[PDB]
Amino acid sequence: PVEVMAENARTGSRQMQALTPAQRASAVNTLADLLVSREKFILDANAKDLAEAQKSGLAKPLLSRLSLNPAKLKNLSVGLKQIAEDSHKNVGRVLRRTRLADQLELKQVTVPIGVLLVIFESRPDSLPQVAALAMASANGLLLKGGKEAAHSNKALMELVKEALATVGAEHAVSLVSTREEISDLLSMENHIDLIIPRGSSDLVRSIQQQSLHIPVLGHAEGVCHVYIDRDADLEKALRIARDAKCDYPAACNAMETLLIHEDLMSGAIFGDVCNMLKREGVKIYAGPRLNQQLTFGPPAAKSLKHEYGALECCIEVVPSLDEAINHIHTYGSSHTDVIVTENDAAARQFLGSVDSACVFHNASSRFADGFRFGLGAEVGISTARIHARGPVGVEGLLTTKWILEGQDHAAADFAEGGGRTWLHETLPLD
Amino acid sequence: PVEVMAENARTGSRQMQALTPAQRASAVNTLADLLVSREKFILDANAKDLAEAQKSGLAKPLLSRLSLNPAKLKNLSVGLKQIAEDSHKNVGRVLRRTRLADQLELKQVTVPIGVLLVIFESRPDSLPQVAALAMASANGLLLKGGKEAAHSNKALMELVKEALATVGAEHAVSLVSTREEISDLLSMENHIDLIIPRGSSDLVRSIQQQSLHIPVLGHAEGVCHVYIDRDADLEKALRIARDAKCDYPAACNAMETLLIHEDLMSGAIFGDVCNMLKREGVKIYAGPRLNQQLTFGPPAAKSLKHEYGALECCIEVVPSLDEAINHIHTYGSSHTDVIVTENDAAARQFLGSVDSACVFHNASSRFADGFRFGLGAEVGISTARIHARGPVGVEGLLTTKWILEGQDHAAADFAEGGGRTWLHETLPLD
Repeated sequence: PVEVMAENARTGSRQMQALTPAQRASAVNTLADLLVSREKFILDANAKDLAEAQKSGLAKPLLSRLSLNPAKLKNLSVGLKQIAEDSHKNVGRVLRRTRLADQLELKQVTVPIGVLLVIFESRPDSLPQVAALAMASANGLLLKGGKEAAHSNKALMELVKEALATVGAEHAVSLVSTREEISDLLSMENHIDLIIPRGSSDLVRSIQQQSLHIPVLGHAEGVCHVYIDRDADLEKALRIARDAKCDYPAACNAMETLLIHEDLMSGAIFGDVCNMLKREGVKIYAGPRLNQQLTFGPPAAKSLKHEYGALECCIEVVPSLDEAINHIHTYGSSHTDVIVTENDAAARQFLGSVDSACVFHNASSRFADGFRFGLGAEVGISTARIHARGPVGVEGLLTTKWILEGQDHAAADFAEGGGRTWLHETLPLD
Repeated sequence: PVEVMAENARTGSRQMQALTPAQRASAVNTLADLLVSREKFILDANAKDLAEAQKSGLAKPLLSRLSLNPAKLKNLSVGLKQIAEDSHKNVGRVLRRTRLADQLELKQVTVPIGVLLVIFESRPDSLPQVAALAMASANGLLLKGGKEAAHSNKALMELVKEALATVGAEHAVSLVSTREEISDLLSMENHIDLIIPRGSSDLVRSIQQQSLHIPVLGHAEGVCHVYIDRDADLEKALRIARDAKCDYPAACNAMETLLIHEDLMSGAIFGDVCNMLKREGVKIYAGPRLNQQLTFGPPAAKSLKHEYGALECCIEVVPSLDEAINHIHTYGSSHTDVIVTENDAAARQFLGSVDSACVFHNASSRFADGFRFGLGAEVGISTARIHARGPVGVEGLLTTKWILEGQDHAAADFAEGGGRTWLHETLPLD
């Protein structure tokens, strides 16, 4: 059925909960060994499914993305080994050690979350990565593919189930049928905790709209912003904008705006940046203030909160820093915002005023990739304002659970009737 | 209006965001000085509103709770001073310091959340506590009273606005009218972040049901459980159960069940515990297994997942530890579960198997009060499975915000084209 999936997943979570030292590490190690030693199967299956899906011709993104090569499998192998090696102290780690009275020691610890539900469009390289993340964060996990990558998905699922059955001995990983009336599966509760979308803009949008009363990690928009201050080296700003837009224009955190200090427009920097974008072939719009600025110029931007993905980038100009800050707050989706300058003052102003999910300074807006932060293998880009924000490592999958080991204590024994005191001496946390 | 409330609150949040060292501490200090020096006003106002609400006779809980005495104001004063003294490093604290390459140092920091919405039934002693929590966690804050405590609420709001206008100079605290079509205000979004209910079971229930697409802290049920193991001192279990149930039977974390090891039923402990509860006057039910156990016994429990609040407590009996664990998982709302014993083995079994919000061992289920954990002044009892679990201090009001201060770096400059490396050396976090 459908619900027995989630129930058995929860049972398997309770199962895996108690093996931490060197067991789940060896489990994900063996998953890597499977992924390197049994590559013929998934390879031929991906060949079959791509050849089949060619004739339907769904979309160039999907039909170009669901490919799979021995190089990508080598990449998955080394990534799984990485998770294995740096995933030794994720479950059971303590966060506090307090003493309240004689022989009563509080300590808050780490636990799984529960039954994660991963939702992605056909992308058969994710599946082992997210399964390794599950097995290293000890929580059970469901999955949900698409219409394509079906046979590849089933092959990889059999692979991960084999790799998991070695130690732990219980299969808490699953998969659901063709779209399984996604609204129905989503409306469920008491079973699943985190809808982790992974597909694309359309998918996360439909999710956040349909999902009611269940926490949904991930974002929906990627409207960056790149404020070029008045005390920034010119070619510096040039290369920053170039490397921000001209590397993965369809990515989730690529600049879809570029504000400029109105003072600096006098130094022909506008001409230079337009020349650069034109050399790179980008259809630029203009902003109402810039629209008013020059003679006839580029077309008028439809909406300032628009998302292009292709090679398009609005350009507006603001008088003062604080106006730029207000602009970013009003329009930007608080995802990823930068600033380039050589002044420390404006740097502190920005980095302490803006409320994005992550703010840079003279860096490039294409660093928010999780892997680059030295943050393991990231499982999403959280923009939600609770529990996770920016790139989420695996620690975006672990809550807390207060435990307490007294001897004989009681509740009102600490009132005037009983002679018990308070210390609150923070012990050395392990 | 209603929305301009939230917008101005957000502006005030951005305002207060940048004063941390000794300023907000002095602000909440001065709030305490107001609460101690201007007590006549709120006192007479509470007198008036209680005298008025007497004639309507709404409910004994409310009409007994909205009282207010100089002793309670002394309590609020010392609590606000406590928050002041231990609230010095809540905003701006760093959590990581990483180095990725030459002169590019990541660091994840602490921030407010946004526009908190506190919802409580008439309880005019909370208002200054939650306003102090706001002003010490730097985030703006709305409020929502009830039909009673109205004049008291307005008096205390004027008081807190005076105290806040000293430093910060912007009023980011508000209040809304009589129930303001709670569904309307709740349906809002893009403005408010945390519905923090504080009233009672009915209130949090109506909230969690009505609230769609907005994070809601707090719980809805308090079904504890007290498993008395087979190697526990008898009078120990006696006093543990007594102090668990017979201190605040209407509280949110008072035992509403008591499982016993079927082996220990042979030692007349059942007779003793029933005698104790009877001496304390508690209408006990029985559990299906206990129902089958004895001759005619106490009545049959209607539903095992019931909530009494008054002096009633089911009693069931389970054969083996693991069966007790499964029982707690199936029925209990994972709020607060204990275990009494003298065996270390079963202790580890329990404390590592059960997935409640907090698990004790030989302690009393009436410790989960926030204040007792050495956890400041608690703002709720989180049972939600994200961002907060168990008693939430003020740290349940602070997310993270990755910042990044490089010199000249770029995105594809770290591919094969540019000679830049990776270090990931975790610097000493401040």
